[PDB]
Amino acid sequence: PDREGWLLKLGGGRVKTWKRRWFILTDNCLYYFEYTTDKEPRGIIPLENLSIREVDDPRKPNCFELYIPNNKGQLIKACKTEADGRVVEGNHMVYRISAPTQEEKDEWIKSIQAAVSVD
Ligand SMILES: O=P(O)(O)O[C@@H]1[C@H](O)[C@H](O)[C@@H](OP(=O)(O)O)[C@H](OP(=O)(O)O)[C@H]1O
Repeated sequence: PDREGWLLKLGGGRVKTWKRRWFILTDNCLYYFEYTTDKEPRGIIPLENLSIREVDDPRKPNCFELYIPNNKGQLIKACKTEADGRVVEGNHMVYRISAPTQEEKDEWIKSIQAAVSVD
């Protein structure tokens, strides 16, 4: 992988809460898993056509967002796995993510910008 680590992700549904997932950036794609050894990703977020921005959040530190610029209301193309094994579409307009430190946030941002620009 180009980068891996624990990050908190905000949900995309009615009651949006933060969950800690193991994220792996590789192949112009951002994956996340429940455990570091899980063979299959719980979520797949292709980075094509996505941009990244810093954001401030009232509850969690060190945040950034993946989003579609000038978005006319479209969801980000992604997959997500439910409890029963079902592969479904992601429900997100944005992915808001929180890193443990400012240094980790900066390093994830540089890594993600390097992936999308050249692919
Ligand atoms: O129980 P709810 O209220 O429907 O909330 C969902 C629940 O927290 C899932 O665990 C989470 O998926 P992951 O385990 O894959 O992180 C999902 O994130 P999502 O909106 O990004 O799919 C939430 O929407």
